[PDB]
Amino acid sequence: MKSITTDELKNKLLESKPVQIVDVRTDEETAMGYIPNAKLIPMDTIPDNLNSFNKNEIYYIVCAGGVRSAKVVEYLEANGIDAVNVEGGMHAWGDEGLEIKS
Repeated sequence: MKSITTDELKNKLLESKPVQIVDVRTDEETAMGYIPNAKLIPMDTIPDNLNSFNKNEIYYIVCAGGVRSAKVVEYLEANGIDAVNVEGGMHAWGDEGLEIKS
C-alpha cells in the first residue's frame, strides 16, 4: 500500500499542482474542522461516490488515525483509482490551520 506521512503531505502544499485530499471521517468528526480544500466523503458513503474520483489523479486518504483510511485505499485500488494512505491521519496532522464551514 502506498503511504505518506503528514509532514510529507504538508510539504506538497508548497508545490505547483494542488493535491487531492479526501477526508473519510464521519460528518460529526469533520464538523470540528478539516483540511482546507479536502473532499469530505465519509467512509460508509464512499461506494456511492465513485464518480468523485478519476483515473488520472492521485488521492490522499485521511481519517482520524489512519485506520479507516487504509480500508478506503484498498477499496479505491480495487476500483482502478490511485490512492495513498495518510499515515497517522488527523491525529498526526494536528488541529491547527483547519477549516470549518459557515
